[PDB]
Amino acid sequence: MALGELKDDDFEKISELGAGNGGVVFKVSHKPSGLVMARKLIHLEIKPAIRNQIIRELQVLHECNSPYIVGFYGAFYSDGEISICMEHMDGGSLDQVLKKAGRIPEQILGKVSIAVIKGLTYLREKHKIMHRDVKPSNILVNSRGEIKLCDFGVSGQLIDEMANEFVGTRSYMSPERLQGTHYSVQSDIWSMGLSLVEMAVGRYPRPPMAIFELLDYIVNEPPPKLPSAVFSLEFQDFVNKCLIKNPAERADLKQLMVHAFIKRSDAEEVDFAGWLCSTIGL
Ligand SMILES: Nc1ncnc2c1ncn2[C@@H]1O[C@H](COP(=O)(O)OP(=O)(O)CP(=O)(O)O)[C@@H](O)[C@H]1O
Ligand SMILES: NCC1(O)CN(C(=O)c2ccc(F)c(F)c2Nc2ccc(I)cc2F)C1
Ligand SMILES: [Mg+2]
Repeated sequence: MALGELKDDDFEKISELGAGNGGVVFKVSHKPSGLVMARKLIHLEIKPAIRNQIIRELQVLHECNSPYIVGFYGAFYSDGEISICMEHMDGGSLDQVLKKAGRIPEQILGKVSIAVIKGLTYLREKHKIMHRDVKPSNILVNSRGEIKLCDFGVSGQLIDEMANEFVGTRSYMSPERLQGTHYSVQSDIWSMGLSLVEMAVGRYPRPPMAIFELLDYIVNEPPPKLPSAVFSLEFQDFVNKCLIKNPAERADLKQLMVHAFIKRSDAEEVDFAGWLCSTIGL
């Protein structure tokens, strides 16, 4: 195989890229091959049987080949930590982008939407993987203006081991999934919807309120909306279609791929690489 034997000593740290909900991310050098990578270290306390079942499940990522999906190099265990090794995105994520930008403009978000719709389609049609955690920190970008999905639930055991340590981004869960309902394809679309609204307006799109209240609000109250004067009705409509509370009525990826917002967006000439670089100092 291309790399075959990944181990801690090969890798040399260039920078920490930061920490999330159970992992820390480094920009590495892979000394032997000359590859620049992102290496996510997820600390767990697990049997060596389950630690090897996770690593074997992860190897399915070798098969994920898409310009809309962050590329995988390998997965290994060393000194208390599972390593996921992946293509390095020099734009970081949209959540980082949003913190620097304040608000991400609708035209860039039409381009975000397309890549996401296409990433999710690929994962589902090729590999039968739902993402399970769509949110701006898991949408990555680079100086070539590429936009890619990371952190999707490839390994059912890493899912399992992840869940029964941490609660996660319950703020991103669909009403149905908060009511207990098992994960659905229709849940990734809800979260795509909410992600776009949040990047559009510059902040998590619900009234502020203690966490437990939020969860009941989501199931009980109606879904978020864009403000109607400062966004196109195309973008408005697109967003509302992803955020129907009934999963039977929510739009699917197919229907979303042909929406007027997307048709419009695709034909636009947006220099997102240029924007990103003036924006974040690349
Ligand atoms: N392939 C990659 N290239 C560059 N930066 C990356 C990267 N993957 C992750 N990062 C950055 O590292 C940081 C940590 O990622 P991580 O997935 O740990 O947390 P997060 O910020 O997405 C919350 P969560 O843990 O729920 O996903 C994030 O800022 C992310 O943007
Ligand atoms: N906060 C919860 C999360 O958002 C779920 N996270 C993961 O890192 C993750 C979880 C399950 C899984 F199978 C992975 F492969 C995961 N990682 C993963 C999946 C695909 C790629 I490419 C790169 C990756 F690191 C963080
Ligand atoms: Mg993440």
